[PDB]
Amino acid sequence: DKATIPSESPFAAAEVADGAIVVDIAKMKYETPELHVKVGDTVTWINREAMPHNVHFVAGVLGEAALKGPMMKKEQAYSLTFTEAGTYDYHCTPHPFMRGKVVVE
Repeated sequence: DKATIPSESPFAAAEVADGAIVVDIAKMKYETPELHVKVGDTVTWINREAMPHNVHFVAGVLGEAALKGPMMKKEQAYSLTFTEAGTYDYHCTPHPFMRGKVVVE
């Protein structure tokens, strides 16, 4: 797999790590749709709105299986540590018009 998951469950926005690379989700959009990060970095998405959202990577992108992350309620967060360079597209499972990518370099 090309990503590690620190927490399987969503956690509170207050519990996000100090040096965290945060992508906010608000107004039915990932606020930074193209994020450039380097190998070994942890990206944390935080849902800032009441409608639940997640990140979903289809099969073969971060691993053999799809990684359909947990639904994040308002002010919940979810992290992924990227371990291999490449371009990783993702969408929100209930709202597939929400699309973004992480470019790990």
